[PDB]
Amino acid sequence: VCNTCPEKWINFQRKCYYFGKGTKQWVHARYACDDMEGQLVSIHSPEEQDFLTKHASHTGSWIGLRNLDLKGEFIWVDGSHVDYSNWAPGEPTSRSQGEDCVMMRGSGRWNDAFCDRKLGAWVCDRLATCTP
Ligand SMILES: [Ca+2]
Repeated sequence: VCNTCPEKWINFQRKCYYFGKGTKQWVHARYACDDMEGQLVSIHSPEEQDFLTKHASHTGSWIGLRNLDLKGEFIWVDGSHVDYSNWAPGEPTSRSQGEDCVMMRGSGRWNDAFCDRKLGAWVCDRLATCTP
């Protein structure tokens, strides 16, 4: 039974989530999550997405999706590929033009963006720990 989360993190299913605040570009958020022993959030189901939207900032948040090698394939920071997606209409933009980072809007839907864009929120996740 794995639902144990650290103080300030919120459990959903087998993961823990931290809804961060404070102005950060994508890689800044990446390291903020890393320094908290987590990583920018990966999303693999509509149930997970719905949970995130419920707790997420109205003004948009960095998540852990990025065009890894700059060549057009978006990969989650945890290493996994996209199965579930929640792209906003028309996203991602059908051009390789250096908008390699993904944010989640107030609606929960995703759009690509310049990685140096400063957003006011960012979400981390980590595995919940378990009772023996
Ligand atoms: Ca776009």
